[PDB]
Amino acid sequence: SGGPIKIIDPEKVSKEPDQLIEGFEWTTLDLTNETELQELWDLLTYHYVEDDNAMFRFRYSQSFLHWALMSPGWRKEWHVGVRATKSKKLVASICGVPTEIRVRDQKLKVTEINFLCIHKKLRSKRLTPVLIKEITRRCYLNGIYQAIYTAGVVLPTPVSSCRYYHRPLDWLKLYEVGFSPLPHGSTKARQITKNHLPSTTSTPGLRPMEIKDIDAVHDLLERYLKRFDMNQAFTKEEIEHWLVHKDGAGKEQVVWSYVVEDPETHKITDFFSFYNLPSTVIQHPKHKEVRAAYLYYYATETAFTEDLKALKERLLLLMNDALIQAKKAHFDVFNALTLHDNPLFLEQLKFGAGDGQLHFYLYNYRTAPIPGGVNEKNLPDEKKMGGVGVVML
Repeated sequence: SGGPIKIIDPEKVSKEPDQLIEGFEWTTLDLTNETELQELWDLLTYHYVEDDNAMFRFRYSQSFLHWALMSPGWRKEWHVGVRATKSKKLVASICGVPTEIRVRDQKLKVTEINFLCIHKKLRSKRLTPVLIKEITRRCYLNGIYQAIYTAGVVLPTPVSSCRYYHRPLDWLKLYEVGFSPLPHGSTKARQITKNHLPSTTSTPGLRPMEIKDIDAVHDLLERYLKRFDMNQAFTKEEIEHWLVHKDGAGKEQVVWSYVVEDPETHKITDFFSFYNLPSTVIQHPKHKEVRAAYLYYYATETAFTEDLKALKERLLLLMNDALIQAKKAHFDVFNALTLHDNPLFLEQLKFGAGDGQLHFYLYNYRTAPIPGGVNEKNLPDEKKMGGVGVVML
């Protein structure tokens, strides 16, 4: 089951950060300041993807960054930066939001770390342990003794590893920008036919999530997520932040959520959500961006009957509707990982395997490795689920 690596006494934790390497200094980011938001945005756009031939890169936005970093309980002090002393330019960042997860039946207050970014010029200084140590020192002073973070590379011991999958929605666009390949002997018509979607949804009672649904989604999601070895815990205030889009001036929609109201009993029996994070096409004559949806949290009452056949059929129904709703909202591609129960539907719904991997890390906590939905060949396998029930951004 595991437990903490060290029990920490918050009165013995240093109140001042560690001295940095020669010419650099700590900073606290004020992301309500658009100039500082711009600094982080610029650092992330050019330095957050670890590989240097990436001819794609994520396009962040004020709405996305506010959604990711300003969740209930957020503090400026957990938006940490490093600046070069001479120029004051921002050269590294690590941001955390406080929440709770469960790890093999044990509930833990954590900081979920979501933009650990190091400028290309400082990768040789190996600052990752140094940033993690500093944000967690700040969390230790507030009674949070564990963290969870991710990476696209293997570092000393992921707790789990998941594979990225991609479902084209506008295959032709994806082909034109070099995102999707044309398989040998195939044709545009063949691939367009392959990825065709109905124009209407099939799940009876399906429709968009609303404020009144918060209590019911909270209960259902919590019951579903508790089934996984490592899973996110939600308060009702977190459900509303993370899942309910709020329309407002200067505000762009980041998350889409739908529920299924059973036509007879009128209870919420299913729900799913997805978020927008576009990828910039580094130069192309016709297309600037890939509008990408990422599958987020979902849940279904069918899970609790414990027969895999019925759960597969229900997820095939629900997630094909998720694809239809994304296509209706003009997304080009629908991305998902092998976590949750996703291997039950990825291949059938024509998600193609990606070369990306997401690796999960726990800080100050020891537990047995957790299955990530894939077998030893890195292929989805229903015997390797039940492990990862946290979606990190």
